[PDB]
Amino acid sequence: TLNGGITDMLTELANFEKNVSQAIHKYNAYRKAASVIAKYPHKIKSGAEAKKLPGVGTKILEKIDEFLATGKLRKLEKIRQDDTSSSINFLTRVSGIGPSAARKFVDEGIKTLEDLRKNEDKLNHHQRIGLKYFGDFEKRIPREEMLQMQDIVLNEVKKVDSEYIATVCGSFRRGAESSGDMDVLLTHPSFTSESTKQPKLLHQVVEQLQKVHFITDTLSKGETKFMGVCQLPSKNDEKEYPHRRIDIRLIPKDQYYCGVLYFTGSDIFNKNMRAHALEKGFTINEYTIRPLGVTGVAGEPLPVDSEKDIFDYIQWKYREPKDRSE
DNA sequence: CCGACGTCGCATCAGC
DNA sequence: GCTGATGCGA
DNA sequence: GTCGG
Ligand SMILES: Nc1ccn([C@H]2C[C@H](O)[C@H](COP(=O)(O)OP(=O)(O)[C@@](F)(Cl)P(=O)(O)O)O2)c(=O)n1
Ligand SMILES: Nc1ccn([C@H]2C[C@H](O)[C@@H](COP(=O)(O)O)O2)c(=O)n1
Ligand SMILES: [Cl-]
Ligand SMILES: [Mg+2]
Ligand SMILES: [Mg+2]
Ligand code: NA
Ligand code: NA
Ligand code: NA
Repeated sequence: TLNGGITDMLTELANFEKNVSQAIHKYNAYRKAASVIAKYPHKIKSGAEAKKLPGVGTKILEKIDEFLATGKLRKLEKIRQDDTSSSINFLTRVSGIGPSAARKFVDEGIKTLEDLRKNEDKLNHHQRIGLKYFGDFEKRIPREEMLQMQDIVLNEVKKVDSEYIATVCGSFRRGAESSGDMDVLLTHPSFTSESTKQPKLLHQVVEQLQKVHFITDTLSKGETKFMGVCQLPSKNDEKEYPHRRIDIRLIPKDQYYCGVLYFTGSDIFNKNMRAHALEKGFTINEYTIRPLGVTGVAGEPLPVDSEKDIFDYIQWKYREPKDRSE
């Protein structure tokens, strides 16, 4: 990409701040600057040129000048050499190991893939499954495989109850040619913002997908969110497909547009859009858009009849999902 | 200068 | 058990 | 780390 060296550098800094420094606002700031630079349609010639973009300030402009001049950033050259940061950054690549657990594992002398496998009983359930599929979860999913997965999920959901609607969101809904995982939004007319007239609505779908051996493992599961593992079936003599991460979110049916806006993302798009909502006097979550009083307290939910209704409230022109890959 | 930075589900733990 | 952080994830 | 009041 046009500015890929710069955006990779800022992403690596973002990850350092999240995983090692445990500085969540610096993580978000670096990711915001990387995103706005990734969409900038010119090859950046200087830090000052980048500083014009919102989210790029003085410090990143200086790093961009060092990176343009040398092809490298000394700050990151040193981070790469620090064994503690190297260890923590590896360990946090296991699903379920976050910055806190990674640093505690390092204190205990658990710092390598071999150390983790030797100490499975020091892992919670999520982490144990993250370790099992460590290699698989860094592989990307071709859209062609996403389409096969979509067919299975949609048809199995229809067999449980033809009134379910499952919608694949995430980068797939933004039209990406490959995805890191599969995100499924689920609705049923029995579950609305006003009542839950039938229990186990998510459970029944999960159990059906386990029954046909599509869902293979569970990371976490509650009444409205499933986080787990799935796998396409392979044909005779074929090597098996990698196991994939799957997330299923059951959303009140009358709140589908706020739910599908949220689950379509990207994550940075959502942060930018919700931050703009706040500046406009609204707050948006996956359920509603509500006004803010002078209070600072959220009012009653506003009527939403399309994704574009949400954009309208905050005075944004509509952006199709394919234009939300921030 | 400096307060705010998106919003929330599930797992886990501490305190009572 | 309940409640309220905290961690980790979407 | 950046921004806006
Ligand atoms: N911090 C987050 C993370 C996710 N999300 C929402 C938006 C996003 O599209 C996301 C789906 O989560 P995921 O991490 O799978 O993000 P994707 O957009 O699907 C992806 F592009 Cl990173 P992919 O999963 O395809 O690699 O849920 C969010 O709002 N905030
Ligand atoms: N998972 C879903 C997807 C769509 N829908 C409903 C919301 C709208 O009334 C209707 C329109 O379909 P679509 O917008 O997906 O073209 O589908 C739902 O209730 N649950
Ligand atoms: Cl709400
Ligand atoms: Mg995804
Ligand atoms: Mg602000
Ligand atoms: Na700027
Ligand atoms: Na992790
Ligand atoms: Na996901």
